[PDB]
Amino acid sequence: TYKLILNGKTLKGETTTEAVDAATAEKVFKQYANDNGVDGEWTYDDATKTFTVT
Repeated sequence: TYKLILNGKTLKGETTTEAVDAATAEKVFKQYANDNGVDGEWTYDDATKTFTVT
C-alpha cells in the first residue's frame, strides 16, 4: 500500500493503492491526478512509502 498526498488549492486529500513496485503505483496515481484535474510536483519518501503532489 503506497499513499498519495494531494496538496492543491481547490482540492485537498489523500488516497492509497496496493502495487508491486513504486513505478507501478506512480502510474496509477498519475492517472488519478490527471482525472481529477490536479497537476503539480511529485515527491516520494521511501521510509513511509508516500508520494506527494503540489
